[PDB]
Amino acid sequence: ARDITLLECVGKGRYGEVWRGSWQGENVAVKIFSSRDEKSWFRETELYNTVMLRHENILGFIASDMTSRHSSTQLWLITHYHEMGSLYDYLQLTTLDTVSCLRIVLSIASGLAHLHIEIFGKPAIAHRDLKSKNILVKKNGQCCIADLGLAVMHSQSTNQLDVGNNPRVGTKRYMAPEVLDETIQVDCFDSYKRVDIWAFGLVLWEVARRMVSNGIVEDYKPPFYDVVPNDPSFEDMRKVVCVDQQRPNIPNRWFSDPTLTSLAKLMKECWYQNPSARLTALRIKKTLTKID
Amino acid sequence: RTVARDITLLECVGKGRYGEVWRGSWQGENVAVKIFSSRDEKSWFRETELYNTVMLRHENILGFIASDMTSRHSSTQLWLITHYHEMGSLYDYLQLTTLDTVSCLRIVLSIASGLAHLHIEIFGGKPAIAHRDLKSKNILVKKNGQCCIADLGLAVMHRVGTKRYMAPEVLDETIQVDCFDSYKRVDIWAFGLVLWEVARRMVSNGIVEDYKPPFYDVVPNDPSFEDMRKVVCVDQQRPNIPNRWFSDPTLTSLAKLMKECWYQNPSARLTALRIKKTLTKID
Ligand SMILES: COc1cc(-c2cncc(-c3ccc(C4CCN(C)CC4)cc3)c2C)cc(OC)c1OC
Ligand SMILES: COc1cc(-c2cncc(-c3ccc(C4CCN(C)CC4)cc3)c2C)cc(OC)c1OC
Ligand SMILES: COc1cc(-c2cncc(-c3ccc(C4CCN(C)CC4)cc3)c2C)cc(OC)c1OC
Ligand SMILES: COc1cc(-c2cncc(-c3ccc(C4CCN(C)CC4)cc3)c2C)cc(OC)c1OC
Repeated sequence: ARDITLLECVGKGRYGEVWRGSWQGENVAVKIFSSRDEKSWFRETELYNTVMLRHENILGFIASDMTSRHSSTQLWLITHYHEMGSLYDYLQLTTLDTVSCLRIVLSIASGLAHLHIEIFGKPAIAHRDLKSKNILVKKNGQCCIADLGLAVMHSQSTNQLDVGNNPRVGTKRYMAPEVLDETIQVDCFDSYKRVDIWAFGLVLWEVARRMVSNGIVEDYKPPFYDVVPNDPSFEDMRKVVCVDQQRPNIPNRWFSDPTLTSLAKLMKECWYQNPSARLTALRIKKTLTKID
Repeated sequence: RTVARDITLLECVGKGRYGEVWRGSWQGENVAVKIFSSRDEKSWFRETELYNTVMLRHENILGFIASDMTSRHSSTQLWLITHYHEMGSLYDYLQLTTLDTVSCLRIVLSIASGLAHLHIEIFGGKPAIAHRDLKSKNILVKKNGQCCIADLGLAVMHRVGTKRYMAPEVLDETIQVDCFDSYKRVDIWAFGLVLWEVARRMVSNGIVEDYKPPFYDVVPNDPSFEDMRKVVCVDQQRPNIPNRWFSDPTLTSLAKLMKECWYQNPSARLTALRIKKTLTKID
C-alpha cells in the first residue's frame, strides 16, 4: 500500500512545500522540493539511507522519490508527521515551565549527540542548518531534528563526505562566526560539528526566553532581532557576529532562577569565537541531564 | 490530490549480483523495476545523482521514470523504475535471431546515436557522460528495430566495468584517469566489441555465425582480469573477422569500423560522432 493523499499545505517557501498527507491510514508529511534545492533532496536521501540514523529525536524517514516524465522532475521526501509543528511555531504563543523547558532542550541535545557520534553502523554527522524551524515538537514534549539536506558525514575508519564548494549555506541568522567570515576549515569534520554547537546555543536562548520564572517571561524573538534588520543579509550577520562580536543578551531575571542561570552558562559555552573552545554535543547532553 | 505509487511486480525478467529486474504495472502501463542488492547500492546512488543533475531524454537511452528509496524495519529498499522493453536485451535477442542488412544497420546506428548523445556536452543542455559498462546485456531492443542503452550505475559526468569488454588501457592500468576523454575512448572500445557481436548475426550469402561473446575462443567462460590483460594487452589479440564478411559490402564496411574502435592507442580510435557519420554512408 504505497499510495498517498495530499490533504493540506502546512508550509511554502524557497525550499518547496510541505503537505500533510494520508498513507496506510496514518498522517505523513510530504515535502516537494524546489528545483533550486535539488542537491538538498539528494543529500537528505543519502543521509536517510543510514538505517542506524533512526532515533526518537531525529525526524523519521518513510520514503524518498525522484519522478520524471518528459522534461520535468519532482523530488519527494515522505516522513512522519508532527501536528504540533516546529519549535519556532510552538514558542510563538506557548510559555514553558522548568520541566517542559529542560525536556525540549535535552531532547534536542540528545538528537544532536546522536548525529555527531559515530556508531561502529552510522557515520558521524554534522547538520549545518540547526534552527528552531528545523526542530519539530512531539506530543510527548520532546523534539526531533529535521532537514538533513546540508548534512556532512565522517567515518573515523576512513575519511570525510563533505560539502558542495559553497560554504555560505545554512540559515544566515544562525551562521557561526567562522561561516560568516568564511575562515571555517572546510576539510575538517570537527569544524562542522562546532557550527552545529553555535546554532544549538542560539536555539537554547530562544527556548529559555519562553520559560517562566518569578512570574516573568520574555516574548518570542529570533536570535539577533535587536541588532540586525528584520530579514538580515549575510553581511548584516557578519557585521554583528564577527565585527561587533555581539552575542544574544541574557535577561537579568534569569540570574534569579537556578535553571536559567545554568542554561545561560551553557549557551555562553556554545558561543566562543574560537570553535575548539565550544562544548561538545555529548557534554551539553550530560550537563542538561544533571540540571533541575 | 492522490499520488498513486503502487507498482504491481508481475514477473522477474532478470536476477544477478545487481539484484533483480521485474516487469511491473503502474496505472495499466508496463514499467521495468530494478531492485538493487546491497552489493550494488552505489549504482542506485550514482544513477540517481546523474538523473537529478540532467534529465536525459533520448530515443536510444533507456527512459527514466523514477528512483525510489523505501525505509524497511532493518533495511533500505532501492528501486529504479524505467520504461519496459518486452523484447529484452540485445544479448538475449541475438541468441536466437539472425539479421538482414537493414536490421543490422538500424541496431548499430541506434546504439551509436545513444552513445554519441551520452558523450556530447550540449550547452544552454547536458554534461558529457561516459557509460563505463557498455555491452550487449546493457542494450535493450525496441519493437521499432532500434535499441536503447541501459544502466548508468557506473556512468561519469564531465563496481568496475565488465572485464570481457575492458579496453587495453584499463587492463594495463595506463588509462589517463584525470582526462575525461579517456572514459569516452574506453566506451568506444566496448562499442566495437558490441558491433562485432551484432555483425556475426547478419546473414550474407546464406551464411551466419552463431552468437558468441567477445573473446569466446581465447578466454575462459568467466575470465579473470589477468586472462583479459594477457589477450588484449600482452598478445594484442582482437576478435576474428570471418572471410565471408569480405563478400558482403555492409560487413566489409562494419569490419573496417570495428578495427577503428580497437586501436591500442586510445587517441587513434574513432569518436561516437564519427562512427555515426560512417554508418549513415553504409548502404
Ligand atoms: C513519473 O512518471 C509518470 C508521471 C505521470 C504524471 C502523473 N501526474 C501528473 C504529472 C504531471 C502533470 C503536470 C506537470 C507539469 C505541467 C506543466 N507545468 C504546470 C508544470 C507541472 C508535471 C507532471 C505526471 C507527469 C504520468 C506518467 O505516465 C502517464 C508517468 O510515467 C509512468
Ligand atoms: C523542517 O523540515 C521538515 C518538516 C516537516 C514537518 C513534519 N511534521 C509537521 C510539520 C508541520 C506541520 C504543521 C505546522 C503548522 C505550524 C503553524 N501553523 C500556522 C501552520 C502549520 C508546521 C509544521 C512539518 C513542516 C516535514 C519535512 O519533510 C517531509 C521537513 O523537511 C525535512
Ligand atoms: C512519490 O512517488 C511516486 C509518485 C508518482 C506520481 C504519481 N502520481 C502523480 C505524480 C505527480 C507528478 C507531478 C505532480 C505535480 C508537481 C507540481 N505541480 C505544479 C505540477 C504537477 C504531481 C503528481 C507522481 C510523481 C509515481 C510513482 O511511481 C511511478 C512514485 O513512486 C516512485
Ligand atoms: C540492462 O539494465 C536494465 C534493463 C531493464 C529492462 C528493461 N526492459 C526490459 C527488460 C527485459 C524484459 C524481458 C526480458 C526477457 C524475459 C522473457 N523472455 C525470455 C525474453 C525477454 C529480458 C529483459 C529489462 C531487463 C531495466 C533496468 O532497470 C529498471 C535495467 O537497469 C538499468
